[PDB]
Amino acid sequence: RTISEDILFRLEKFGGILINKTNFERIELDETEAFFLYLVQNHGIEIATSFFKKEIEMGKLERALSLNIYSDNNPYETLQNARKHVAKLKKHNILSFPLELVIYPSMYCDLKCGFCFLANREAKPAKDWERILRQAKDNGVLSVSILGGEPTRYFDIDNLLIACEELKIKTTITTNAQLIKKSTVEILAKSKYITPVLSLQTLDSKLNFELMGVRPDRQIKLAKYFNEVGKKCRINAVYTKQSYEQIIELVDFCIENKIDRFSVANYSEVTGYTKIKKKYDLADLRRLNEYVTDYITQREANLNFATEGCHLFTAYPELINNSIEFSEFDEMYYGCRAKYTKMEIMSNGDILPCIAFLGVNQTKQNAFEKDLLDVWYDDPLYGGIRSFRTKNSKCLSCGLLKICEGGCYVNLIKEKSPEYFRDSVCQL
Ligand code: SF4
Ligand code: SF4
Ligand code: SF4
Repeated sequence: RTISEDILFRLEKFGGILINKTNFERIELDETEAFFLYLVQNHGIEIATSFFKKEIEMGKLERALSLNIYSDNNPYETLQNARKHVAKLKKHNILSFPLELVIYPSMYCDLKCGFCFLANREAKPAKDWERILRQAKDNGVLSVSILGGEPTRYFDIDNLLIACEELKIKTTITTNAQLIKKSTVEILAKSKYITPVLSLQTLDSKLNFELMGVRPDRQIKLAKYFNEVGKKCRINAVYTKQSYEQIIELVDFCIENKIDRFSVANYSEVTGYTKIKKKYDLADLRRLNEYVTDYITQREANLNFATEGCHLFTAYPELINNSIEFSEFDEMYYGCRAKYTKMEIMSNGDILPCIAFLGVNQTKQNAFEKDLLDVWYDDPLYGGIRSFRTKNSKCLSCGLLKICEGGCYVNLIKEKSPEYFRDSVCQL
């Protein structure tokens, strides 16, 4: 009788964290509760009760016990390892492990969209990626995102997908649904942990062809299929040139076919990689989200909708009252994810804090040769972005400084004086 498989538990520099692998609700644990539950996980609730006996009498474990995180299924040196680990995290002052691992088994894509900066990139077997997958699993990764490139075009994709299902890792795969094999679709429809995400900009045939170079027919078909087989599905769109009418048009489609979740990502140009010109900014993206959410609730639709992108909080001057006190975890969870909450691995094995680091000319460590935990500790790229601090007047007066530090790190280092330059994305 230990901790539920549906729950993620990790030791952190401030004790520990609990996260639902479904509801995604979270609770910050202290050192006592963290060590208690760490034993509850490795030696059952009984042996855990033996230790901390005085604590239970002092109500120090009252809250921990009241949690519904338990299921059915040398403790001294196990407790020592816990203490050594927590101390090391305090030393490096980093989070335990990324919560999101993004993998790019292949960079090749059958399409070449204009809002894409990974188009035309032109691979290792799933056996290797399986090894990398185990490290993430055993180190406490919350979810794995499979991208590219068209991952359904990755030859060993079926094996990779199976490995994810077997390792019991919450996983998503993003596809254009153009040339996906029948074997691949079957694995997804019967999968319990893997969730497909469909790249679809609009139902309008003409516009989508301009944006993706294809009609939306095959994405629409695959979306309708999963609703039949009862498999959860998601739609992903980049806010480029769509009008509000074409957006709501796609909202209804998700409502009709019971799409699990619909996301609209902000669009960021990349000089020399993206052909399409940016029409809307983060302010416009906010108005859109406020528009869609009303339409969905005004129709009483159970559609999980959201907007996505970095520095989206810059479009809400209402907040940032300079009174925002962030918890030790929130201070590293919100904002730039490249710092503490995510990792990205390229097709050649190169490890990156973010995909944006691709265009950065600095040596990277290889995942097919070094351990993900070792890199997570001593990597120059992570240390660079983790330790960076802005000296901008407006930023230093800003409430969100800790999670932003004057905008996206990758953009700032390109400037003459990164420490003083504020990203144009923010106009506050
Ligand atoms: S389908 Fe996805 S990866 Fe392929 S070109 Fe378009 S955006 Fe880029
Ligand atoms: S480095 Fe830039 S693009 Fe990457 S997550 Fe952080 S803020 Fe966003
Ligand atoms: S760039 Fe500076 S002012 Fe703008 S949101 Fe980030 S820290 Fe606050």
